[PDB]
Amino acid sequence: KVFGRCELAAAMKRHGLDNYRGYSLGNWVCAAKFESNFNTQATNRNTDGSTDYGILQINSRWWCNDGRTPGSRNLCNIPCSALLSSDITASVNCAKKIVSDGNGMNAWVAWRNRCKGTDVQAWIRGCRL
Ligand SMILES: CC(=O)N[C@@H]1[C@@H](O)[C@H](O[C@@H]2O[C@H](CO)[C@@H](O[C@@H]3O[C@H](CO)[C@@H](O[C@@H]4O[C@H](CO)[C@@H](O)[C@H](O)[C@H]4NC(C)=O)[C@H](O)[C@H]3NC(C)=O)[C@H](O)[C@H]2NC(C)=O)[C@@H](CO)O[C@H]1O
Ligand SMILES: [Cl-]
Ligand SMILES: [Cl-]
Ligand SMILES: [Cl-]
Ligand SMILES: [Cl-]
Ligand code: NA
Repeated sequence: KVFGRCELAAAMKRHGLDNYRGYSLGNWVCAAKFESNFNTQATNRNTDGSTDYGILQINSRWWCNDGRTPGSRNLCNIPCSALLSSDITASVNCAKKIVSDGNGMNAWVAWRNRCKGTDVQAWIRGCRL
């Protein structure tokens, strides 16, 4: 599924991501935009053999099991394919664990390089919410 911008904002807010660990909703929408272009089916391979999955590009080295990232963790206790669902529940629940693990949203490289410090509230402009 390719979410619309306000559609994703609403879903993220409903699932409790707005101001989760102090990160306002626009931060999360911006992160999803540049991680996946709002596409729940996005996958990308990393150089260490891991893969990033879904709307928030969650990485199999740490967070989910894909069966082909040897020596990795599965800290969200979920198959990585569950992070590709049209329903973002699993991705949000896992993202909450990620952003709580010490580095905040710096876990998302696209957030750090493209969202951090910018006018992220613009990402929810026009949305009812
Ligand atoms: C080439 C490139 O940059 N590719 C990007 C992917 O790397 C990235 O997916 C992210 O992958 C990184 C690197 O593996 C990962 O970051 C690591 O996360 C772990 C777990 O949180 C950190 O370990 C914690 O460190 C803190 C602070 O020291 C400790 O307090 C805590 O105890 C540690 N936790 C554990 C379980 O040991 C690593 O420090 C951290 N490493 C680095 C270098 O930052 C991110 O979590 C991955 N992000 C996501 C969302 O999964 C991917 C993101 O979409 O983007 C690629 O481009
Ligand atoms: Cl957009
Ligand atoms: Cl594995
Ligand atoms: Cl980047
Ligand atoms: Cl915001
Ligand atoms: Na894994």
